[PDB]
Amino acid sequence: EMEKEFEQIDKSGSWAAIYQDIRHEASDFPCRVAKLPKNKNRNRYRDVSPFDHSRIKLHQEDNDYINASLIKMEEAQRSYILTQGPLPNTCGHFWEMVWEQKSRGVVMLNRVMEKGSLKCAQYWPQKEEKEMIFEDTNLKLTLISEDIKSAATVRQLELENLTTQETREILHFHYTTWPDFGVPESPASFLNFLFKVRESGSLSPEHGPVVVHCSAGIGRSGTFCLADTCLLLMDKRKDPSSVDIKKVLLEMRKFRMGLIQTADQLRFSYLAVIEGAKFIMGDSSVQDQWKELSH
Ligand SMILES: O=C(O)C(=O)Nc1sc2c(c1C(=O)O)CCNC2
Ligand SMILES: [Cl-]
Ligand SMILES: [Cl-]
Ligand SMILES: [Cl-]
Ligand SMILES: [Cl-]
Repeated sequence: EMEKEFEQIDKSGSWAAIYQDIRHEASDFPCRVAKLPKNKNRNRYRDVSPFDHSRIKLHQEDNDYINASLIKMEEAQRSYILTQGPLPNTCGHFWEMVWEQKSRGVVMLNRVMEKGSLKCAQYWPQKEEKEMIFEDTNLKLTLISEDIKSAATVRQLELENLTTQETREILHFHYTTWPDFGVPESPASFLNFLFKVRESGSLSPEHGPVVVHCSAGIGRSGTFCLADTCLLLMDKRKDPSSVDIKKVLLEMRKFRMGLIQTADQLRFSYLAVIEGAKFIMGDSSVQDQWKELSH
């Protein structure tokens, strides 16, 4: 069981050693496009790059590069796009990717300002009457409505292709209480947010992959996607013991480097899957519990 391995690792203080073993065994694939000098200002961090084989290509012949990776989980049959927090010059690229990939939801796990620094550009409008037009990619973005709660904020956005005048509704899920290089306040808070994303239908295979980002698109984003995939794999087999989290994380790291950035984030993802398992196996009352101590 996950639970017995957790107790063994905790009793033996092995999380830092377990986590380093994952870093050592993780896939190493080339990132030549990301390292091209013409793409230097499209990367937020020089040590965070998408692999060539899984990177999302923009559908422009100018420069198709965005720091974004397609995580295609074959057995779980769920895909995610993990990307960095957009830069002041890549906000148009970001929404171009959302359009071209037909994404229904965007999951944001960071704040714009964290630890006195700007970890993400203000890539969505904060006021209904002040829409954003991204001239380089010819898209218009309008805040439709906003539902703010203690731990998370859900926004409805309208994305319009100004070339064709098509409009789409994008759901923006913003978890606002997850420190950079840290963990959420509780598993219950994290799981309450995750199931809000699930219930929205944004993860449905009828849509394009959900776009998930933090500042770099690996740390908090990797924790979020690992827990969702492990809970989904449990769901398909209705069998918690068939899910090996370390192997799932290593499978995900074939598609983007550095997913989950600290040993405590790995420990928390165990906690989230173990606690979320109670819902997957048929105890739906655990959901209102999460909302009850999500306050
Ligand atoms: O936002 C996250 O959860 C995340 O992965 N952040 C990361 S990963 C990462 C950095 C940061 C950062 O935000 O400073 C700095 C350079 N090395 C890798
Ligand atoms: Cl490389
Ligand atoms: Cl913010
Ligand atoms: Cl700050
Ligand atoms: Cl920025």
